[PDB]
Amino acid sequence: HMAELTPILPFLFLGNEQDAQDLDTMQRLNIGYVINVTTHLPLYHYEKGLFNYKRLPATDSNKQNLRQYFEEAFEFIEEAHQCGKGLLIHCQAGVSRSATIVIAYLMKHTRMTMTDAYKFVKGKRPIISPNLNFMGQLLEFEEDLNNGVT
Ligand SMILES: CC(C)(C)C(=O)CSc1ncc2c(n1)-c1cccnc1CC2
Repeated sequence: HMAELTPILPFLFLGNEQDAQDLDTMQRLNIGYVINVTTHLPLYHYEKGLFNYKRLPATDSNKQNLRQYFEEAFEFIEEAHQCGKGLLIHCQAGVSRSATIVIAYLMKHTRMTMTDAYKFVKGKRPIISPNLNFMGQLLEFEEDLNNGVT
């Protein structure tokens, strides 16, 4: 597999589970942190002691709450940021879970509207599968940011 570790920001990369298995590319991009946004995929390289792994144990379903993990993900992204290392956030094909988290990060920490952040991510990673539940959670999150509640 030819991994596509999509650079959203200089240190923030988006990919699927085949991308997350490409050890050589991950090391070449100075990635030091991995967020696995799934309940069931391996921490593929855990036993090599190369990356700081975090699991956000979410399914790609119409009932899954991802909003509950946003702040945890943001803190870990800021750790990689301040450490000068890259972070890969991934789930499965179509990246619905990991792209939602990236979009939320852009909204809160780079002052983007939800629509602009979605279009920004889709401009770099053209295939993003729909999850209407996650769309609604981004919309509630946008409303909360605009009301100063988060
Ligand atoms: C939530 C997630 C990122 C997994 C997706 O569902 C991607 S697919 C898709 N399809 C149609 C729309 C949107 N996303 C969408 C998302 C955010 C803001 N505005 C839109 C406009 C309609």
